[PDB]
Amino acid sequence: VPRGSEDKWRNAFDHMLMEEFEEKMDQIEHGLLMLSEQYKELEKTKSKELKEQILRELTIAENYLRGALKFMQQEAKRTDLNMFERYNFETAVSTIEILVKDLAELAKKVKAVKS
Amino acid sequence: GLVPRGSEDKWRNAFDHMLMEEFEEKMDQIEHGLLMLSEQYKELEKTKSKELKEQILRELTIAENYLRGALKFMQQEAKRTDLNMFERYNFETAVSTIEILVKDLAELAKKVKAVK
Repeated sequence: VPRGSEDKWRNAFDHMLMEEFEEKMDQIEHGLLMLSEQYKELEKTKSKELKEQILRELTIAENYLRGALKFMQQEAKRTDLNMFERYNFETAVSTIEILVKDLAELAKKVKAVKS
Repeated sequence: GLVPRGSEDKWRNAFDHMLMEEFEEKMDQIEHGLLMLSEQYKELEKTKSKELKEQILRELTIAENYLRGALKFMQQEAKRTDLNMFERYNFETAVSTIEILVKDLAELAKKVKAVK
């Protein structure tokens, strides 16, 4: 890929990694949606085990997302990015930030269940 | 909430399971990419193309950054206080696998930089 293109991934690892990130992102979103459903069950049952297990899964997703965030922020700062690339890294950052926010919202709710 | 906290033979957490499968796939991909870059290093040896050299370095640098991140992450998971045997085995193996890949990357980088 010429260094001069502005409309594509110029590096093969960049493309491969975005692609790994996006799949991971949709999976996490889906897991969060499943945990929301489980929070609704928790609301009714008050099961200490469900509560604990939801908290554990939220903590692992959070850790992973904090890791991806750090990685993507750094990539966004690169000095050699074309517009396409910088856009993509910046959008990944925002997407992670929203997911982290949603996790933390759900965590608050779960902790608040009186089991 | 399903898997009992006393299982020793399986992932007890859904996100652990999900991310680890996703990690193994990625490792194989990175391995294949390193293999492709080695091939390209051989071409570089003959042609001495500055652009090929620069591009291989760039890709190596991106793969290294990603692998050092994954290494930090996996080391940390391996230090969890609540792991069963199956989980610890998996995290610890992931850590070793990442280390080997990082070493291979760095070896390839040395060779590339040495192309005049």
